[PDB]
Amino acid sequence: SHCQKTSLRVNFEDIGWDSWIIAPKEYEAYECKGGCFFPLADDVTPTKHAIVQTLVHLKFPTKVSKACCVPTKLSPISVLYKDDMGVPTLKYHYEGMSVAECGCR
Amino acid sequence: SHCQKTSLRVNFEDIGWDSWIIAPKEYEAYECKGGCFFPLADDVTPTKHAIVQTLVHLKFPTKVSKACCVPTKLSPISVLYKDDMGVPTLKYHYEGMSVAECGCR
Ligand SMILES: [Cl-]
Ligand SMILES: [Cl-]
Ligand SMILES: [Cl-]
Ligand SMILES: [Cl-]
Ligand SMILES: [Cl-]
Ligand SMILES: [Cl-]
Ligand SMILES: [Cl-]
Ligand SMILES: [Cl-]
Ligand SMILES: [Cl-]
Ligand SMILES: [Cl-]
Ligand code: NA
Ligand code: NA
Repeated sequence: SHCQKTSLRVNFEDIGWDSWIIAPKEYEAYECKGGCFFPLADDVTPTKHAIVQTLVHLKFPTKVSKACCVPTKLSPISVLYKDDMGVPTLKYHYEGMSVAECGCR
Repeated sequence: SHCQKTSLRVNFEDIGWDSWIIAPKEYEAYECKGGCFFPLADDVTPTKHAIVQTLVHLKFPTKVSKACCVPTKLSPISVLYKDDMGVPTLKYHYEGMSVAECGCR
């Protein structure tokens, strides 16, 4: 239905990061999934440009794409990584790794 | 090619806003168009979650969508609008109406 946060468990080996991220093996990154269509749910905050673009898409669907459901706020995680020197070091707040909020943009 | 700002001229009559926005008739809203794929251009700032999701999409294309090219910063415009009382009033900075920057999210 509407744009919302859903589960996405990410494995660092599968994306080629295990050479440098020791632990954890996986983490919950989440993803934003769903449509950007009218009517909109009242528990989410849209931008005016996303509203305008969605309306323009309705009138000219071949020429203008619809707004996209994307992460609008991100949260950090902690990773145990391999530094340039190669020693296991803790990165306490590795920013931007997990979805906090979703929204149409 | 890559995610970038392109022209999108929006007509308020075409989107049903002319009942309340008197002037201007049209304005340059811009849109964000292009792909979110590796390698990425060095004149843009990606988020870690968008990078991770794009990598996961490559490994599992049917299960996880790619990051989306969206506006990451918006600019205001000035509109002459019809207030509840119905008198033409200037809104000097109507926020969020035009694309300032694009990015993969
Ligand atoms: Cl609505
Ligand atoms: Cl939204
Ligand atoms: Cl806005
Ligand atoms: Cl803490
Ligand atoms: Cl930290
Ligand atoms: Cl790259
Ligand atoms: Cl980007
Ligand atoms: Cl980030
Ligand atoms: Cl000014
Ligand atoms: Cl204002
Ligand atoms: Na069309
Ligand atoms: Na797949």
